[PDB]
Amino acid sequence: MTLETTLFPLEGTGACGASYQLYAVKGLSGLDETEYHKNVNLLVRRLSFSMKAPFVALSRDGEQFIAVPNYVTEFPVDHRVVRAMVKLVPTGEPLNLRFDAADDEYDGLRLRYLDFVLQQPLFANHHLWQPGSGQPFFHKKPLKRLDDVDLYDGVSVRAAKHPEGGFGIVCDARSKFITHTPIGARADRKRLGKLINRSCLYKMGDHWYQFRIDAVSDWKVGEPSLFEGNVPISLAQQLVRTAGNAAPKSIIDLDPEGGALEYFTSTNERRMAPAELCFLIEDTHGRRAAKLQRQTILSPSERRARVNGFIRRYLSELNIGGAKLSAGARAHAFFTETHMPPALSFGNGTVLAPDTSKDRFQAMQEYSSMRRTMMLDKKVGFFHQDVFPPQTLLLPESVKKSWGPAFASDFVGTVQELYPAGGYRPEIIEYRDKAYGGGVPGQMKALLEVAERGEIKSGDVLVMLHRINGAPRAQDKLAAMVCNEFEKRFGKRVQVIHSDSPGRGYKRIFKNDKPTYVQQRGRGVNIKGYLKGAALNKVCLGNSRWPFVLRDPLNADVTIGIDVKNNMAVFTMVAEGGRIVRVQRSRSRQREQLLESQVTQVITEMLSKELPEIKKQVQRVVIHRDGRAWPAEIAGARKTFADMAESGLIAVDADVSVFEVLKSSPAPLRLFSFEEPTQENPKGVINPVLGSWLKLSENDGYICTTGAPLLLQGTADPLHVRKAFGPMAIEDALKDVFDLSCLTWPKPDSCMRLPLTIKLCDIALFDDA
DNA sequence: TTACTGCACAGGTGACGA
Repeated sequence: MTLETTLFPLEGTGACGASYQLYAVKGLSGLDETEYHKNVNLLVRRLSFSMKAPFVALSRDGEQFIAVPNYVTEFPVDHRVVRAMVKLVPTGEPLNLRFDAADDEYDGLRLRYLDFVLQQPLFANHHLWQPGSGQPFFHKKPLKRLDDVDLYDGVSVRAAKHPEGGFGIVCDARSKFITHTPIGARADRKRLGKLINRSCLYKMGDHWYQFRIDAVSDWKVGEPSLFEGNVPISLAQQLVRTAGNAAPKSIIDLDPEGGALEYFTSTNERRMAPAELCFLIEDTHGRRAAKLQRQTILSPSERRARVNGFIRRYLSELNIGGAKLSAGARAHAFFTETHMPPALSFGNGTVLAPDTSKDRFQAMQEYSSMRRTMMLDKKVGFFHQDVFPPQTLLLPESVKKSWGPAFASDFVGTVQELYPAGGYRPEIIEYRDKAYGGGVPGQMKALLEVAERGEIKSGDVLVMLHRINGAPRAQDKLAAMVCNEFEKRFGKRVQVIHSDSPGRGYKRIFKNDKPTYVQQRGRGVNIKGYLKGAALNKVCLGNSRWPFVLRDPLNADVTIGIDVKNNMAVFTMVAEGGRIVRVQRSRSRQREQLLESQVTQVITEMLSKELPEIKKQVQRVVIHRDGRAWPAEIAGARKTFADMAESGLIAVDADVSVFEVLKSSPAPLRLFSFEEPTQENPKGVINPVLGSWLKLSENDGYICTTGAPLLLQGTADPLHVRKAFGPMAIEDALKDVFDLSCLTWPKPDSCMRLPLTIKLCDIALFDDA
């Protein structure tokens, strides 16, 4: 119940002045509403970088109004490029914003100013450095040396509203891996060329920052490559005359034969840096270094200690102009109620309820384990139990000729034990995986040829693919193409598994004077665990056999997720308790945004199909957007339900609310709870329990969809959800985000960070050609 | 096959810097 945040109060913010002059923009009156705001923030960005001041957008009614810090003297007022030229006309009457007010619509302006100015004292601190604007502040001294690489520890700092009045800071600890020795003056042109698109740390004397390698310079560090006025000058000479005071040796004594890297400014200009002073950023996710990556996962005690250390060390005096500022010693804390997980419905009339006579941790551990054990028990089992329609299992020819048959026997038996009512009995087909080439073309050619001959009877196909890209941070192009083509050209619905994972589960054995494949249980995969998980996710869930659903209504009757990435929009709908659930794809104009018409079409048709199955009059609707929400999207959403309320398909006074689910949060906040201090945990800091939550304002809140009993390591990352429109209170939306995240269908005995709504999108999220 | 913890890559309402 006792919970603490990483929100620190701000002190001395009396006598703080945020002077803006509003302007407004003509441009062309073609408010494309999808091209309009694009250009709005393109110009805001351009001005913020060129003039280096905190330009903001405040969008009232017309949604124009760039806000210009009044302390810039010469202002272009007219701005070129950006399609038709834009004229900036002031709305007179300068603003002088203060931090002791009630809730205004100028709060975005204050937060922008506060963010901008809080990072001058840290930018000036000799012992800190920042990769780039907005990013966290890391110590120059590494936290640790791991062999060839250094582990740097930093803290991110964002301004925010304080729920007990005023403004504060939300911070989080952060990590970065950088190779210890530099690229070096002795590295030749071929080596540097092989580094294009890596990022590196540049120790330009006392000023450290990070940039993306874009090309290799033709001129060496000592050869003339610049102009000082009209005299051609070397990079060495330029770095010398921009050093000051007692400049370090490294910047004034470069090897003249060393090479230089090239990069782009934020304002899009060309610059050089000597390789002698650049240290490659290391990717611990790619080139999968488990031992290194584990160093970045912090216990709650480690996290709290590092965050508070940074606060007390660098945020106790903070001078900005005549301004004296401080960060409170101790973070905001509260007593809160924690949400209980919802009662769930399983097969045969059985309900699972959290037990309230146990302490919250034990009760949550029992409930989570029970989700799996009730799914498996043939006396209770899946909430939705029916026979499957015909099924196909489509295997590569090379697999069918070796270990395919043994895998299929085991998989079929595993499905029948997990879901005894389906009578799973797939027809096994092969495709010629070696006949054409084994890139994405050629695999696709063999899959399509098998589909053309009519060999895939039935509409459900489970297809085993080869893994073309084994590197992480890689989308499965082949799987996306297979789903898209089998849906578009045939009626097929396709789930995917790969060949590497199960193949590691089987070894060839001599039995009865015959070669046979049998299970091997050493290492590389846990084959039983694989068979069970793939049976659940690819066959049961893939045929929409939900193992359990909510017993009680959410605050929302219907709730709809949206994600647009790769010109591939995904709409999702959960209704009743998760008894309805649908998922549609759509080809969007842009890669990551939606036209208002497309929204108001897909949603209307999708919901009209299901409305006769929704046996309660519908009156509250919620949309969960995965990421930023655009107002063309909001307009379409409001229009859909105003129309359906007029018609009578819905309650005449039904309402809509829209919420962005920010999984990477721009203001990352953490929650801690406390136990009795043990010898290992001298302060007794621990994770918050699963249902914990907090709202900072009417528009910003946090739920722990992950938390204490079910996390094995690290500290929980609370989920940030922010309202964008509508009458639903933020607390109610937090509660049923949490209830929707207890529908842990992919892995019943575990916690799950995203609510089921957006969980559907980010797995069905695919590619377009 | 799947769950979280993590960084980064891009990819961003974003100030620096040869």
